[PDB]
Amino acid sequence: TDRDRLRPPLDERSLRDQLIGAGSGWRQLDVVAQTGSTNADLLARAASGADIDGVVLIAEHQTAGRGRHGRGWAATARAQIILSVGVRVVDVPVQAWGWLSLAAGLAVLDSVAPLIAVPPAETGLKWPNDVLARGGKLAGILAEVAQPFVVLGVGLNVTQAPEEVDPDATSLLDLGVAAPDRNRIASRLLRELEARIIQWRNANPQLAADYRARSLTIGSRVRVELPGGQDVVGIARDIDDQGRLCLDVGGRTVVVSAGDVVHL
Ligand SMILES: Nc1ncnc2c1ncn2[C@@H]1O[C@H](CNS(=O)(=O)NC(=O)CCCC[C@@H]2SC[C@@H]3NC(=O)N[C@@H]32)[C@@H](O)[C@H]1F
Repeated sequence: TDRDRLRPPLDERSLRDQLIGAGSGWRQLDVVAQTGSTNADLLARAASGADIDGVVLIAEHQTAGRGRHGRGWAATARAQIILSVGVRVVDVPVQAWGWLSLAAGLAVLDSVAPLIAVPPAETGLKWPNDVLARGGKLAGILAEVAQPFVVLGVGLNVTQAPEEVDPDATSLLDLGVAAPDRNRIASRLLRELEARIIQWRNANPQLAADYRARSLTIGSRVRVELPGGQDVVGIARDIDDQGRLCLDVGGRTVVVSAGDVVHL
């Protein structure tokens, strides 16, 4: 109830002013009061012929949010930055598309990391789509294909209470950021995202280096839950050129393209 006072609406006109124009790759930005899923919405635009490259859709509230492989994403009004962007990908070899999602996580982390007074333990990226802080999930990322595009979706907990959405969640507010400004954070996020997408498109080695530098997974003992329910336990060693997680399982290398990681 008290957090409602900490949740003013986004300023669409201001965001457009900052993010659309010379020197920016963003072509269109809309803030909607509510939708089922920003990712579904941009996918639908693309399916009906729209050019969604550089298009940004932000929702104040999202009622049927999607997580990875069939799961959901929970939100309440004005508690998160909930957005999707369109990225033309057909010019880039399909092998490299995995890195687009890792790039997005890096952009989200970099957009908020300074806001914390002192970095609590376990602040960084958990493979393949998670921004963690103090062991809690601060943001989740979802990439979906609609040729010639990928739709990249970000759900970032700004004032969202864990009790409102998930026991393993956290938020900037719950990390001690007393009055987070979503307008400032959204602008920072989209500027970081633009740079990382450009790096991805040009196979810039700094993208992988920067990802490794913020990885909480690399070097850690992990249990990885694979699609289909199997678990593999090992030590995460690296990410390969396809964005896949390279596991050491007692001297054998197991490369995982998709799965859920638990740090042990
Ligand atoms: N708030 C929330 N904060 C933190 N955690 C949470 C939370 N709402 C649930 N869990 C938990 O996360 C689980 C899903 N996690 S996941 O499989 O790794 N998927 C993701 O993290 C990707 C989420 C992408 C969300 C964005 S929001 C804008 C865009 N449009 C969409 O519909 N999706 C993307 C879910 O089953 C629930 F367990």
